Amino acid sequence: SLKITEVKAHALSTPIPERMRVKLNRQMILVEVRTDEGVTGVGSPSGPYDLAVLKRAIEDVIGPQLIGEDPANINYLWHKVFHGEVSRSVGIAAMSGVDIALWDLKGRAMNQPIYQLLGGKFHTRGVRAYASSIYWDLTPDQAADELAGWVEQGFTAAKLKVGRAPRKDAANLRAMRQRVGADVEILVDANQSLGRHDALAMLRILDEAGCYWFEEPLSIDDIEGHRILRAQGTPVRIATGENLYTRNAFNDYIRNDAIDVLQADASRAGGITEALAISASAASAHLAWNPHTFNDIITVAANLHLVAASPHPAMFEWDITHNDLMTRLASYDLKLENGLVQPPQGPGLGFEIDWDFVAAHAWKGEPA
Amino acid sequence: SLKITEVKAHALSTPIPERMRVESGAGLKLNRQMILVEVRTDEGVTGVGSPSGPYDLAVLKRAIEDVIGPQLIGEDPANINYLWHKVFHGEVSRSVGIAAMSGVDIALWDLKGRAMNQPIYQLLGGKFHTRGVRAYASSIYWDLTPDQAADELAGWVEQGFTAAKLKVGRAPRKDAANLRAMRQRVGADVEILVDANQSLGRHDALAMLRILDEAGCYWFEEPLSIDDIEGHRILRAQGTPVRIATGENLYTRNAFNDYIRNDAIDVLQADASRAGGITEALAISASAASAHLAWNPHTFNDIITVAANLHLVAASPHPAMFEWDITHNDLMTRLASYDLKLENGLVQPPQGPGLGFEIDWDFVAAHAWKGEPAI
Ligand SMILES: O=C(O)CCC(=O)C(=O)O
Ligand SMILES: [Mg+2]
Ligand SMILES: [Mg+2]
Repeated sequence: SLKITEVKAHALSTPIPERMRVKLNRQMILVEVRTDEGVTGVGSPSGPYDLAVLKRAIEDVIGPQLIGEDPANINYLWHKVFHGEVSRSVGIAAMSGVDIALWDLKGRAMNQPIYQLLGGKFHTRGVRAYASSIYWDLTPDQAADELAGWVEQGFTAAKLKVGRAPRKDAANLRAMRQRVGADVEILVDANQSLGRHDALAMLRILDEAGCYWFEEPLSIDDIEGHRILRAQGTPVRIATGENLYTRNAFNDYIRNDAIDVLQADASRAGGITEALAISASAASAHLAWNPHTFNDIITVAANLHLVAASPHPAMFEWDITHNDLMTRLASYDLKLENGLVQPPQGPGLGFEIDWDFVAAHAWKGEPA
Repeated sequence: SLKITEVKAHALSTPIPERMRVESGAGLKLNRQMILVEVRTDEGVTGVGSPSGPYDLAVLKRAIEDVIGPQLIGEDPANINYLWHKVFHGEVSRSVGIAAMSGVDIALWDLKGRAMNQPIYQLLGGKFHTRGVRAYASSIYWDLTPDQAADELAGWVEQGFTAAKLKVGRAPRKDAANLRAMRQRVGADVEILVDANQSLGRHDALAMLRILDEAGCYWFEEPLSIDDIEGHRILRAQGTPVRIATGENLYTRNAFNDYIRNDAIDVLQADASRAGGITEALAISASAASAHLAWNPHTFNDIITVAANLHLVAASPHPAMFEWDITHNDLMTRLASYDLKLENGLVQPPQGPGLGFEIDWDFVAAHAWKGEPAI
């Protein structure tokens, strides 16, 4: 029986090189939960959110509610904190990072990867990944080149940011499909930038180009607009969720027949604990859960252990942008085999932290 | 035009003299705490706000000064609508983020009213409730005995209150006994409100509702977890004369819309200092009115949160049921030159510019936070 002695939040911030910027810094909080017997777990509450707000929430609001507690009771602790002080968002985010750390700690205590605790792999072969993402302000040829580039590197799917210039978005999509043919999935992300009627015009283009999904087509507040898009009955999936923070917001999408793909992120929506609940509610409704994963290798890994164990058709976000928090933080890297990735096979999240890298990038006050 | 030069968040803390344990969780209530937001301009016109509480003072100070602040420095403060959306859609989007915005928005409205030398309610179309706003005493603690509960209610009625709120849900047999004794002591003219603080499941709430109906209670506040909209609809669907109320812990129009869409609410209790400022409270109030429901805000933290809500209530066409925190609280009585004037069971908003009173800045300087938790 362990006891928690420390809850630490390490603020990290690395500037993005000039020629890469589409974006000032890749930031994260590396949560570290320590115990009296020396078993340690780590986590990440995603981002970008203010690092000092997160650090303060984790060490000084959540932390004291955990000191002295048996880390094994993750279910109890999640509910202790939720009905502790945070309730009376960045708070759910803060909770998520701690929750992941607790799951990592649990896997490490048992010497098992997280996915083994969750019933083992569903996707034994691996998980279909997509390249995230091809960004704004490209010509048709550049968009198609970058896509062909990802395919050549082994991806069978990629995402395109759209919504700033819909006529150009359409030109891009047509060049892309033409370049790669029908066997590559092309995903689209509008980041809430469209109203209902522009989204409907866009959906007709997506349908013609055979797009896999239309992500955040509208403001997250407009559930009815999402219902309208879904109601058009195209084979293009309506997707949202990276900016939703509760089951009792995802349920409102479900109840209203408003969504095809839930994108709840374990590092944002209440941890592995709540992501398990959100994933199951999606399954119950015969809808997909394909999480947003974009921040660092910890948020990616946390989501990947759940994805690998879930029966959902996989469409797994893999950040391909220049990001030291993806490639340098830990011993686990991208490895594609026939378009598929496999979760780390070590204990807990399944890899080791490069603590030299950690200390080298402590936050000094940088924004993003 | 003016330009914003500074956005400050004064963290304030005052010691609680009485020894009071928290409702549950072996700990004492140590300090009353607040952020006093201060927005300054190049021509020296200042506005103040409060993002309510209890929230972590460091979290709020950082969010106000270092996340919102930079987005406002240099901006014209007169364009509150533009700024609200510059902030909301620019940054604090991707809560305590909405809480931080709320305090800032209130300070912008205070700044505006002061710039124009007018109280906020005048900007909002002037008074609807010209004679005053009906207040209730908040709140009678639950664990009391029937005669102790009835005595507190008698006591508030004697002070001139026409309505009071009782905490319930922790021991429904006691709750039931308290209400029978209360309704006995004062009769039928006094409104009895009830607050369960989300402590009930659906079925116990349904049992409770029957007793509230019997005692002719005005509303049933936070009968259930704020995440159980369907449960609230079920309670409302029983068709009793008891209003289903919630909202002090909801922070967006969207959450309130969800309740409305689902026939789940009678009284929205969005707090201007929590739910997105006077700006968003205006929108939430109008939505209540459009659906023929009431908006009676939660107001409980300090005189600024109270005054911000009261300016809006006074200009609004809802039947008034205005929360007056009756506990010992220096942030209610010593922060500013304005106080409770109950006359015929009614309050009036402050008559000065903006929020309508002056801050006691000596009090502020003397009560600077130094790291202590509220609990
Ligand atoms: O803190 C208290 O006792 C009152 C909180 C509450 O539920 C209210 O003011 O409505
Ligand atoms: Mg996205
Ligand atoms: Mg209440």
